[PDB]
Amino acid sequence: EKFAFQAEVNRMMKLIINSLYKNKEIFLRELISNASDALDKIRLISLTDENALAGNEELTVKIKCDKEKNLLHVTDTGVGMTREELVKNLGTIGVGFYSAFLVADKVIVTSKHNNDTQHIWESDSNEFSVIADPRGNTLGRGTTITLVLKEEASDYLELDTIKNLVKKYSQFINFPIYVWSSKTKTVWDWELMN
Ligand SMILES: Nc1ncnc2c1ncn2[C@@H]1O[C@H](COP(=O)(O)OP(=O)(O)O)[C@@H](O)[C@H]1O
Ligand SMILES: [Mg+2]
Repeated sequence: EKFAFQAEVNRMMKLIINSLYKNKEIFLRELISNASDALDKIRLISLTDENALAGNEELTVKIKCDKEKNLLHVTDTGVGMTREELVKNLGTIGVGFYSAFLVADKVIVTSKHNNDTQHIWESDSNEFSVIADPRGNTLGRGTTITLVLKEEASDYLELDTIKNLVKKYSQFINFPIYVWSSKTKTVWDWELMN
């Protein structure tokens, strides 16, 4: 259940944290980029596999802010990852996934792939672990990237910073990207960004 990062991964992380201190908001582009890629794979999978889109019927990317908990979630209904995939793809080696540590003290990755049960991968960057999601299969199919934001990144909880950023990066993504926001006597609901 517990693992150490490959030596190259530790170097990547430090290198990222050091050569990108200026453009931290880049993390959201990378994550939105990975969602889009996971959505292409299931889509390609659904060409020769009529069952492939069973666990979930939609192909989207939904982002929600949670202040009280200090969290930021990025969920896609792409191919998702198996337990073995979470361990190889996120523990061994275009900034990438680890750009998530530019704004987070902790990174959690919940993922459900058609060929396995929903798991959770977690890391504070000094090590990581994969466990079976005791909450069962709640995603259907896909991945949720949850970031435990650092103190200085708290401005990424404000729905306006997220929206401005999401629109820029949701420009070339051929999939609907929503942001759970509010309206005015104030109800919360998804808001398409692209
Ligand atoms: N949202 C996601 N859904 C499925 N797989 C993902 C997701 N995010 C990351 N991955 C996996 O992690 C791997 C490494 O991600 P990343 O660092 O962005 O490099 P890249 O996307 O260039 O391969 C991806 O190739 C993919 O296998
Ligand atoms: Mg990428």
